[PDB]
Amino acid sequence: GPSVFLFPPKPKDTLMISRTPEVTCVVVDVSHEDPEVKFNWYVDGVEVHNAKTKPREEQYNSTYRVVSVLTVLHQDWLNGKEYKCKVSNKALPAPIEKTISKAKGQPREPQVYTLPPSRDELTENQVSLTCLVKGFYPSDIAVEWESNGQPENNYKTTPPVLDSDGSFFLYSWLTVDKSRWQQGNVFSCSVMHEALHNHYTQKSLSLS
Amino acid sequence: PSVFLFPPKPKDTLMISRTPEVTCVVVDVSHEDPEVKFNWYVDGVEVHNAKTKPREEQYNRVVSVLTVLHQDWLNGKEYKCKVSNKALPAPIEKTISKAKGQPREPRVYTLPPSRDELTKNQVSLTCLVKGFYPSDIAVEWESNGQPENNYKTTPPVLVSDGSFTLYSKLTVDKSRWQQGNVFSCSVMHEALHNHYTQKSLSLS
Ligand SMILES: *[C@@H]1O[C@H](CO[C@@H]2O[C@@H](C)[C@@H](O)[C@@H](O)[C@@H]2O)[C@@H](O[C@@H]2O[C@H](CO)[C@@H](O[C@@H]3O[C@H](CO[C@H]4O[C@H](CO)[C@@H](O)[C@H](O)[C@@H]4O[C@@H]4O[C@H](CO)[C@@H](O)[C@H](O)[C@H]4NC(C)=O)[C@@H](O)[C@H](O[C@H]4O[C@H](CO)[C@@H](O)[C@H](O)[C@@H]4O[C@@H]4O[C@H](CO)[C@@H](O)[C@H](O)[C@H]4NC(C)=O)[C@@H]3O)[C@H](O)[C@H]2NC(C)=O)[C@H](O)[C@H]1NC(C)=O
Ligand SMILES: *[C@@H]1O[C@H](CO[C@@H]2O[C@@H](C)[C@@H](O)[C@@H](O)[C@@H]2O)[C@@H](O[C@@H]2O[C@H](CO)[C@@H](O[C@@H]3O[C@H](CO[C@H]4O[C@H](CO)[C@@H](O)[C@H](O)[C@@H]4O[C@@H]4O[C@H](CO)[C@@H](O)[C@H](O)[C@H]4NC(C)=O)[C@@H](O)[C@H](O[C@H]4O[C@H](CO)[C@@H](O)[C@H](O)[C@@H]4O[C@@H]4O[C@H](CO)[C@@H](O)[C@H](O)[C@H]4NC(C)=O)[C@@H]3O)[C@H](O)[C@H]2NC(C)=O)[C@H](O)[C@H]1NC(C)=O
Repeated sequence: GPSVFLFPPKPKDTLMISRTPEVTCVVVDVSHEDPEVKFNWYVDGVEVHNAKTKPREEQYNSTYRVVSVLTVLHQDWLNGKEYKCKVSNKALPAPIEKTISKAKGQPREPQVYTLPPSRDELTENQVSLTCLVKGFYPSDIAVEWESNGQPENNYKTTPPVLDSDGSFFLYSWLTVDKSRWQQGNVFSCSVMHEALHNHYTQKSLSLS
Repeated sequence: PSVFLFPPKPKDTLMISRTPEVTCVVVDVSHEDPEVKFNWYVDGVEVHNAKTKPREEQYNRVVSVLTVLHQDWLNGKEYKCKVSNKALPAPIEKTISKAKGQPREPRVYTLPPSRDELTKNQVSLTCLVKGFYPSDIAVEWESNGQPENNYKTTPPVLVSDGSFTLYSKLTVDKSRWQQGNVFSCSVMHEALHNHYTQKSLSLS
C-alpha cells in the first residue's frame, strides 16, 4: 500500500533569514484504484491550512507520488515545534501520521579552529587552508569562507560526521595559490549554527 | 523483485592476500514463487563460481557473493548480475564496476592542533587526504608501532577537478600529545606505490 516519508528543512534554510525552510510530506506507491490522497497538517497539534499540495504524478513504476509542502516559521522550527503530516487514502486501514521536528538532543555549540597548510604542502603551487568545526549539536550548520572582507566561492565542506561524544564535526577548506597565502592575506571561516550567540561566529587565518 | 549489486571493500581490492567480492542482493521475491537463480557475467562471459548464501527470510533476501579477480576489478571489468524470477517481464540485470578513468594518487598531509585548541583537554590531530581518484580508499592511524582507534574520518568529497578529498581526525589527550609521542596517518589507495603511504606528526 501507500507509504509516507516526511522530510525536514534544508540546514541553510533553517539558519538563513532570507531563505524558506519547508517540511515536505511525500506519499508513494499510490494505486490506480485508490488514487486520492488527503493531507492534514498540524503544528504542535493545531491544524493549519496553508500548506501547498502538489497534484498526483504518475511515476515510471506505474504508481502515483503525491507531495505536500508546509512552510515552517524559522523561530518555530528552532523552538522545537512539531510538524505532523496526516495522510488519508482508501487503500489504507487507517490514516498514516508522521511527525518531525528539530533534533531532540541537547544543543551544543561549535568550536571553530583554523589550520594553516601543512609544511610539506608549502612546496606546491597551491595550498589548503583548513577549518575544523567541532562538537556541535544538532548537525544543522552552515560554513562559508571570506578573504579580505569578501565572500570566497571556491571552498568545500565535508558533511557533518557523528563523533563519539554524540556531537558532530566537519572540515571545510579553501584551496589557494601559494603566492596569495604567502603575501599575508587574511582568510576567515564563518559558521552559522543555532547554538552560537547570534547563530554566528567567525575565526581567522593568516600567515604567521 | 528488484536487484542491488554491491562492490568490494577497498582493502580487499588492494591486498593480494585478501578476497575481494561483489554481492548480488534481491529484495522483494514473491512467495507465490520464491524461486530465483543467478547468471553472473564478466565482460560478456558467464561464470559459475558464484556462491549463494544460506537464504533467510525476514518479517515483511537471496544473495550471491561473487569473488572477483584483483586485476579484473582494478581494470574496471564489468560485473553483471543477472536475476531470473517469474514476477519479471524480462530477467533483469545490474552491472557494477570500479569508477572509470586514470587513477590519481592522494596527497597526504599531516596537520597539528590549532593553537586555540591547545587550551582544551583533548586535541585534534588532522590528516588531509587530497586529490585522489577513484574515491575507494582506507585511512588509519597508528602510534608507536600500534593501531590507534579513537579517530573518525569524513566521507570523500568531490572537488572541482573530479577527484576527491577527505579529512581524518584523531583525538588524543593534550598531555599525551604534549609528551612528544609520534602519530601516524596511513592511507591505502590503488594509485599509491605499493598502495600505501604514511605521514607522521609529533610535537615540534
Ligand atoms: C516508484 O517510484 C518511487 C521512486 O521515484 C522515482 O521513480 C522511480 C520509478 C525510480 O525512478 C526511482 O529511482 C525514482 O526515485 C519510489 O518511491 C521511493 O520510495 C522509496 C521507499 O520505497 C523512498 O525511499 C526513501 O528515501 C528516503 C530518502 O529519500 C530522499 O533521498 C532520495 C535519494 O536517495 C530521494 O530520491 C528522495 O526524493 C528523498 O530526497 C529528498 O527529498 C526531499 C523532499 O523532496 C528533499 O527535501 C530532500 O532534500 C531530498 N534529499 C535528497 C538527498 O535529495 C529515505 O530516507 C527513506 O528511508 C528511510 O525510511 C524507511 C522506514 O523507516 C526505510 O525505507 C529506510 O530504512 C529509512 O529508514 C529511516 O531511517 C532514518 C534515519 O534518520 C530515520 O530518520 C527514519 O525515521 C527511518 N524511517 C523512516 C520511515 O523514515 C527511504 O529510503 C524514496 O524516497 C521514494 N522516492 C521518491 C522520489 O519519493 C517508489 O517506491 C517506487 N515504487 C516501487 C514499488 O518501486
Ligand atoms: C522488506 O524488507 C527488506 C529488508 O530490509 C532491511 O531489513 C528490514 C527488516 C528492514 O530493516 C529494512 O528497513 C532493511 O532495509 C527490504 O530491503 C531493502 O530494500 C531497499 C529498497 O527496497 C534497499 O535500499 C537500497 O539500499 C542501498 C544501500 O544498501 C546498503 O545499506 C543498507 C542500509 O540502507 C543496508 O541495509 C544494505 O544491506 C546495504 O548494505 C551493504 O550491503 C552489502 C552486501 O552485504 C555490503 O557489502 C555492504 O557493506 C553494505 N553497506 C553498508 C554501508 O552496510 C542503497 O544503495 C539504495 O539506494 C540506491 O537505490 C535507491 C533506489 O534504487 C536510489 O534511490 C538511491 O539513489 C540509490 O540508487 C543508486 O544511485 C546511484 C547514484 O544516484 C547510482 O549509481 C546507482 O546505480 C543507483 N541504484 C539504482 C538501483 O538505481 C537503497 O537505499 C535496501 O538495500 C534493502 N535492504 C535489504 C537488507 O534487503 C525490502 O525493501 C522490504 N520490502 C518491502 C516490500 O517493504
